[PDB]
Amino acid sequence: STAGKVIKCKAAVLWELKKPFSIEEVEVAPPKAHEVRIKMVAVGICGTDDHVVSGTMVTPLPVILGHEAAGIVESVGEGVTTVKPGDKVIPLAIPQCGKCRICKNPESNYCLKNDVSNPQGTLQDGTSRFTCRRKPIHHFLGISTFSQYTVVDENAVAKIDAASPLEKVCLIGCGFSTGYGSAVNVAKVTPGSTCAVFGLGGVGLSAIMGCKAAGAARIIAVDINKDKFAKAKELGATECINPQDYKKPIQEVLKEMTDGGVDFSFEVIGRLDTMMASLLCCHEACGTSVIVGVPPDSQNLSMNPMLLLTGRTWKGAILGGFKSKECVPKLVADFMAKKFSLDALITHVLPFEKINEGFDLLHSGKSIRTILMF
Amino acid sequence: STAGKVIKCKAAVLWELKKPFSIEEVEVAPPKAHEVRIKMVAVGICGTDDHVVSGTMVTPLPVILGHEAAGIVESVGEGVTTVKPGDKVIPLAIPQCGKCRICKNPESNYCLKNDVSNPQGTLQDGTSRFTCRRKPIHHFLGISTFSQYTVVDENAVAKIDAASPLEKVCLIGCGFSTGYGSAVNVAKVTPGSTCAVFGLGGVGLSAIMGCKAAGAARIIAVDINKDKFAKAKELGATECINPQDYKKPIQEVLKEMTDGGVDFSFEVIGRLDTMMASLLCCHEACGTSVIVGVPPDSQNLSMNPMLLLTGRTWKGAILGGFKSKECVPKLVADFMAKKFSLDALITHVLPFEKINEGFDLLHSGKSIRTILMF
Ligand SMILES: NC(=O)c1ccc[n+]([C@@H]2O[C@H](COP(=O)([O-])OP(=O)(O)OC[C@H]3O[C@@H](n4cnc5c(N)ncnc54)[C@H](O)[C@@H]3O)[C@@H](O)[C@H]2O)c1
Ligand SMILES: NC(=O)c1ccc[n+]([C@@H]2O[C@H](COP(=O)([O-])OP(=O)(O)OC[C@H]3O[C@@H](n4cnc5c(N)ncnc54)[C@H](O)[C@@H]3O)[C@@H](O)[C@H]2O)c1
Ligand SMILES: [Zn+2]
Ligand SMILES: [Zn+2]
Ligand SMILES: [Zn+2]
Ligand SMILES: [Zn+2]
Repeated sequence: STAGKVIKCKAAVLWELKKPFSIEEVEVAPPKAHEVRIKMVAVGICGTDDHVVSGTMVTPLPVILGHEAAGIVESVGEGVTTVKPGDKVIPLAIPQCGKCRICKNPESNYCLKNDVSNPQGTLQDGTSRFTCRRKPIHHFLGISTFSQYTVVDENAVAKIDAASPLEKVCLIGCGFSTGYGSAVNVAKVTPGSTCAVFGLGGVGLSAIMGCKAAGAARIIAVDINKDKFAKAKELGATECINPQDYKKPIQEVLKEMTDGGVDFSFEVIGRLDTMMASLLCCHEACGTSVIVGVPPDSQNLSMNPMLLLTGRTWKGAILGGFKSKECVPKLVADFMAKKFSLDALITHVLPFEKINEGFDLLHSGKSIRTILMF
Repeated sequence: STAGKVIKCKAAVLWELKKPFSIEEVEVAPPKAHEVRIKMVAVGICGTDDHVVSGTMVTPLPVILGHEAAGIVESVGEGVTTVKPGDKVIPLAIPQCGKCRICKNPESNYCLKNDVSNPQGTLQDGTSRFTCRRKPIHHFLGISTFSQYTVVDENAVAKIDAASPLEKVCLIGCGFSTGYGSAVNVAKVTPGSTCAVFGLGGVGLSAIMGCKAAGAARIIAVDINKDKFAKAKELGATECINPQDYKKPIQEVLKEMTDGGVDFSFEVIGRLDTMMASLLCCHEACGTSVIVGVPPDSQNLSMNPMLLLTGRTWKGAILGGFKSKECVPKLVADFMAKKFSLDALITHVLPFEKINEGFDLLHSGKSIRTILMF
């Protein structure tokens, strides 16, 4: 008898920047018209959540983060039609209202209802459903999945296969889809081409997978943490190199081993230097570089337009260019059909309450993707 | 009678920066192995030529500029097979050696024998054929066409139709091709799309032509010089706007008149502010911005990677992505077949000796393209 009533559960709240998550008792208000309340089951730790912690990604505080999750619908608000109580769903970091210029554009996914452009830390109606210590807590990416119970908007949640292993498919909510899509959709890696992926975390590795599926001949993985090279090779990388083992700049290294540069480069870290390096390593006359990593807020790049005049294409994308609510269930369907494996990405599992340990694991470089089970 | 002997003629020499061309007598050495000596007939004044004069584009001085021309082959050096004495030809500012990684890549045109990346001011063998005041004069883009006679490398000259009107087709050597190609090949303007073209010079207007040819629904021409608007509209622009007539940034203006941005934006001026505004005016989620205009040397752009993260493609090209030796004769064939008209581009004609007047016309904005006849 929770429907229509305020739920009292636990969530990881971030009260201040650069501090540990505080597991506290919060209050989830029941879903409003066209909103959905979800009981979380599993949530992965993505670099993006870390960025907000470090103040790298600006978003209102206090807030409950988390965005790469999967759970069960507890209760539906007035007017919901796409999902109902008991449904296995994956909340979406980028929604699909289906009524905006972009949603109606078959080749784009950055819906206007997104809370990325101008982070408000609220649901689409401009209000919050969270309270903790008699104070309203903000939402994150409209979904806030670092909670046992979360109220999202109907267009920011996809109904998925009822037989879906929620502890694995949560990764399709952000990580896997982003990396894989970046290579398939965005870059459109062509068969026999040479690729370079900077960053071997969950998203980067997925990107190598995408490059492999796309039929790339050479897939060079780049990372300062050599302990990630094993997984890289496993997932499709033909060779892994470390920037620190070289005297010359990494881009000059990549150009040397590839006759002037790769056909496609990806930056899946979130740093300006590596974004410049990635762009610089693709051939000046035919290269395509894709920015996947999210850089620190307000830091700007300094670039010479001649880098593009010669013949390069520089582009970016969120969620790998997949229209969220529409493609997510399709990707889940593909997973259940043995199209791809997510096991390699998952290295650690921990109960939600040990959330801070998951972030420690990320900072140490021992983990790729850690799943928090509620 | 001139074959194998040094020819003495007149050329427009630039001895110093920010100074007038000095019409002096020069010595053109006969063509060496795989070289072609051409008697010029007509040459157009392109903004790139002006850039070198102002020191905005760095290249070795003293130098003989000119790169958008047409003439007749006077003689060929040992081993030439592609052209011969008496043939109408167009020298190529970007050669097509046909033996480099890029010449072999059917989708790229920036051949390695180009003298843009690391300007030497010499022919491909690293030497020069020009002497003036008993001093070695440098070449420009390997063709140096502001001279009655010039020696170029075989791979930097294309044989064209014998009936080709040289006083018009010279624009196909740089101006027209660059603008048209940017719209067709590079950007790949789609039918029913909305474009924005910054810069209504000969190159920008050709871009507009390309957009109309590609099937764009809306074509917004931007320029500070309103006297260009008539030609812009004549060539295909649906509307013309001047940045100076508004209070807010031109990109904010364009985004407002196009529901958030254009599908394709083109910068054909050569300034950092317009390159940033052009990128900004295309839709954040589906926009494609092409850099056509060459910015001042060493000046760097300051840009937030987030502008691409949302879903924008940024790219650039030289010669509109056309493989020079290959495509040039094809475009000439297209012209002879009435596929397109060049007349509109040509606003003034002057004899070679009055070269400085041409640059005066440019600086005043009364001219689009001025053709110097030898
Ligand atoms: N475009 C998107 O929609 C989208 C989606 C999800 C995540 N992201 C972003 O993608 C980026 C990567 O995410 P992640 O989840 O894979 O996180 P992650 O922290 O686990 O991976 C970072 C990886 O980069 C490596 N690395 C760090 N500095 C390096 C350097 N200087 N040179 C080479 N390698 C270095 C680290 O060792 C680690 O392997 C982050 O910025 C995240 O915010 C973007
Ligand atoms: N990529 C290439 O291969 C290639 C080839 C040829 C030329 N170009 C470059 O393209 C650019 C255009 O060449 P062009 O021959 O057509 O030059 P142009 O001087 O004839 O025209 C420049 C145009 O831009 C307009 N303009 C100048 N400042 C402006 C501003 N602040 N806002 C709006 N409009 C402004 C001028 O009024 C003029 O109409 C130059 O940089 C030239 O070097 C590039
Ligand atoms: Zn939408
Ligand atoms: Zn994420
Ligand atoms: Zn030019
Ligand atoms: Zn070549």
